[PDB]
Amino acid sequence: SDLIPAPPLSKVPLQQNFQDNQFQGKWYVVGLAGNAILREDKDPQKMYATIYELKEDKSYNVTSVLFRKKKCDYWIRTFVPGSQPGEFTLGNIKSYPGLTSYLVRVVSTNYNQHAMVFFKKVSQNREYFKITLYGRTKELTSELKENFIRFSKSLGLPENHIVFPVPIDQCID
Ligand SMILES: O=C(NCCCN(CCCCN(CCCNC(=O)c1cccc(=O)n1O)C(=O)c1cccc(=O)n1O)C(=O)c1cccc(=O)n1O)c1cccc(=O)n1O
Ligand SMILES: [Cf+3]
Ligand SMILES: [Cl-]
Repeated sequence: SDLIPAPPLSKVPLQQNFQDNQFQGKWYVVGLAGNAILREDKDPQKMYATIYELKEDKSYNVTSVLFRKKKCDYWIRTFVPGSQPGEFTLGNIKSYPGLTSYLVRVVSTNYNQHAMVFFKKVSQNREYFKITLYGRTKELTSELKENFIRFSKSLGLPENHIVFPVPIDQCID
C-alpha cells in the first residue's frame, strides 16, 4: 500500500484551555477524513457515536457505538492525558496487536455543539491519521462542514478522502 503522509503536528491546532469535564458525553461522528478513509459511493459509511466518560483519575473511558451486521457493537477504549490539556494517548497500548503509537488531539470545540479531533497512529509500521468532526446532534451547518473540509485539505487530504457518514436511528440514539 501507499499513503498520504501524516502532517507535522505543528499544523494541527490544540484547543486552548481544554475543559475535560465539558467535553464528556455523547458525540456523533458527522464528518470523517483521513489517509485511510475513502468514499465508497455504492456502500456509504453509516454514522456512529462516541461517548466520553471522565474518570476519577482524569482519563476518558471512550465507547463507540456502531450499527454493524444488524446489531449494535461497542468498542471501548481508554484515552490517557498526554503532554498538554486536550491531548491523549491510548491506554493499555500493548494489548492492541501491531500497534506502536497512538495520539489524540482536540483541535477545537465549543463543547455543547461541535468538535474537531485529530488522531494519529502507527500500526504495523504504517502511519495513519484522521480528523473527526463531532456534533452533539446528527446535523451540522454547511459552514462547519466546509470549515472541516478546509482544515482537512490543509493537512494534505483531497476531497475523496473526506466522508460525511449518513444519519441513522438504530443503536446510536
Ligand atoms: O485510519 C483511521 N481510520 C479510518 C479507518 C477505520 N477502519 C474502517 C472502519 C472500521 C470500523 N471501526 C472500528 C471499530 C472497532 N475498532 C477496531 O477494530 C480497532 C482495532 C485496533 C486498533 C484500534 O484502534 N481499533 O479501533 C470504526 O468505524 C471506528 C469507530 C470508532 C472509532 C474508531 O477508531 N473506529 O475505527 C478500519 O478498520 C481501518 C482500516 C485500515 C486501516 C486502519 O487504520 N483502520 O483503522 C485512523 C487513523 C488514526 C487513528 C485512528 O484511530 N484511526 O481509526
Ligand atoms: Cf481506529
Ligand atoms: Cl471516534
